[PDB]
Amino acid sequence: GMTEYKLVVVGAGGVGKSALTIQLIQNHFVDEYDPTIEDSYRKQVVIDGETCLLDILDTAGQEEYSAMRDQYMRTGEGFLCVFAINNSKSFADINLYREQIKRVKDSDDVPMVLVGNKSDLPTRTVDTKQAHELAKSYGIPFIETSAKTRQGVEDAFYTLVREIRQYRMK
Amino acid sequence: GMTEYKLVVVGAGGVGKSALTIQLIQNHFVDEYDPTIEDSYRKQVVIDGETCLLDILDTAGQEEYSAMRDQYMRTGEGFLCVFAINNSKSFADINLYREQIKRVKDSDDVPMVLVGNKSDLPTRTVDTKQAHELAKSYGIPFIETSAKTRQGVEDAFYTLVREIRQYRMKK
Ligand SMILES: Nc1nc2c(ncn2[C@@H]2O[C@H](COP(=O)(O)OP(=O)(O)O)[C@@H](O)[C@H]2O)c(=O)[nH]1
Ligand SMILES: Nc1nc2c(ncn2[C@@H]2O[C@H](COP(=O)(O)OP(=O)(O)O)[C@@H](O)[C@H]2O)c(=O)[nH]1
Ligand SMILES: [Mg+2]
Ligand SMILES: [Mg+2]
Ligand SMILES: [Mg+2]
Repeated sequence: GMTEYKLVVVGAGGVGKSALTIQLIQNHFVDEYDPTIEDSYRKQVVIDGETCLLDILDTAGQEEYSAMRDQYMRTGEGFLCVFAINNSKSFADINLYREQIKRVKDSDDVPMVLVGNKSDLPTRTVDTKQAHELAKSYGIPFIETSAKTRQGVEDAFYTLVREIRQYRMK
Repeated sequence: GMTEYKLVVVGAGGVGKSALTIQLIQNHFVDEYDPTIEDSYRKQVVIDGETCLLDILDTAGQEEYSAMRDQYMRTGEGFLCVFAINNSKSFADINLYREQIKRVKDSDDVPMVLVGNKSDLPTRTVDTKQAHELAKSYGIPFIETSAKTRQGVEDAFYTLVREIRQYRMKK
């Protein structure tokens, strides 16, 4: 068969979790997408010559209980912590999502990537230096993305897979 | 005699560790204070009817080794983990400081309080809900402070003393 990589996309509402996931899977930018819908996506891809399966959960952060969500949070191999560069509250939210991940995984060290989405916008409230500093303090990579222009979308998910690969080394 | 509560004030540079400590000890707000200076302060206070002595170290987070810092870190009874409400990087820094305290104390459970300083400022990057959520996940109290207005200053140090008191109660 093929190696599976279970990825979970987390972050504040409206950062672009769905738009980044739909861009990667379906090669389309959603101008509007139901903020309450939480779906899983499977995509066969080639990363550094490895034919592999991506099993991605696009979380919605809803109160409603979900057996599938519980599974992905506990068995998730890598997490994409997404914030919007024009939403300071979402950047501050990252540390909560990291604490939530640490809780659901029962681990201080989880493969994860910091994603600074909406890089296409000319007005920023979170600069690249602030974002790099946060990622450096966690010891994780930082990828600037735009679901609209496709900039860094593939890079964000592939770098996360590369982070999981690093943990699988011994 | 007077019981001695050894407190250590930690957090990112520029959050207001020195300004909170100088406000509590000297009743003055510093607009600027040497970021490299690390000093200890002793103050006699009455907390819930207990006349006691506060032995506070205002850390500077310098790489330079300090014998005094090492002793306050290892023997410190309670820690004030300070962030600035207009500095998101400092809020994210809290987990590193909490991990540093855990390492030097060689304990998963250390009395500590989360301090959200600069409450006087009208522009925030870290809201009260986010701060309460972080403190809830650690299981420690959260106190909003302002070294400028004196709001929550006494409350932050007194709550920390109350946290040490809780740990000193028979299991
Ligand atoms: N300009 C811009 N808008 C984006 C980008 N990503 C998402 N959006 C928009 O932001 C809104 C929220 O996106 P959505 O994917 O639903 O966010 P979610 O709640 O995190 O899943 C939508 O109107 C998207 O079209 C981006 O990179 N640039
Ligand atoms: N507005 C405001 N400024 C503060 C407050 N506390 C500290 N500052 C300012 O923040 C800067 C850094 O404070 P300082 O105590 O030196 O930070 P430290 O490096 O953590 O010790 C100085 O300009 C202080 O006057 C506060 O409560 N409100
Ligand atoms: Mg969504
Ligand atoms: Mg899209
Ligand atoms: Mg200082």
